[PDB]
Amino acid sequence: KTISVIGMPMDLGQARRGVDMGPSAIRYAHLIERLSDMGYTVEDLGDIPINNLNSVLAGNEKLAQKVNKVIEEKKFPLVLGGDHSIAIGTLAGTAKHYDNLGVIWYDAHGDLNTLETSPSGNIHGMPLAVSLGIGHESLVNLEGYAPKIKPENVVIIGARSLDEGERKYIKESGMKVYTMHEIDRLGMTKVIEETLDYLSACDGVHLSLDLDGLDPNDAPGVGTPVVGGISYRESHLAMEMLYDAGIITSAEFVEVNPILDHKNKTGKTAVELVESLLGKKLL
Ligand SMILES: [Mn+2]
Ligand SMILES: [Mn+2]
Repeated sequence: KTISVIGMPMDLGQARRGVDMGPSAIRYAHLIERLSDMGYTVEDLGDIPINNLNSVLAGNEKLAQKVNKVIEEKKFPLVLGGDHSIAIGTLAGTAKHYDNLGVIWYDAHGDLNTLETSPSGNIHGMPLAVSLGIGHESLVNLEGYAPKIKPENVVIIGARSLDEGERKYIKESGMKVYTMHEIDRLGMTKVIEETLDYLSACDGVHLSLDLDGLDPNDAPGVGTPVVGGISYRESHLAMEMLYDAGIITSAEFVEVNPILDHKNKTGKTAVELVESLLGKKLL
């Protein structure tokens, strides 16, 4: 598989400055050369330019176009970007190519909000509710079809800041979510194995990884850290098991904010996880 990297320096889905530099902070940390050293022929398609609502719309519209074309040549889009609102454009570009796309949402949050239920209106807390598809029309109907995905095809892994209307929708919708409780109880191995089997009926699986899914001690450079998260090791285990399964057909790594990071510790971790996702082995 030929890795197509697509930078999305999007910060307009959130109020904190700096997450638009995530792509550069990951590129630095040697994403390309590490993937080339692994045997992949990787093409870096650069960053999508950005100039709330409309700029979120236009930018995601352009992101969806590139991801769509990438999959058209059957290459594997690796987005990497700014705030999680870019998943709207990413999933809009991949879902149409799969009769039954699965989604692994690696995140401390559910991002299942809506501008009415949102206490901030920050769209990086809506991309999964959008896309499912409940939310602002122009957002839900991105790329002219909706919903992009089915709640029964989503598995959230890492939830620990999910209060209020999000929880109600989870149980009413039938999403499978592994909160920190299930990870602590069953261990990450079982969680992934149950995730794989659960998603075994999908034509493809998109990995949407929010770096704040990891504990802030391991991923401090995020805009909305939440204590008691997934460890660096557990995260590598999950990536390694996902690779061995061969189910992941697209991936995005979001919310890296160098302005809140410690010497690009979070950007480095992001590259390290991509390596494991794309087949890097200790032995
Ligand atoms: Mn998120
Ligand atoms: Mn999050």
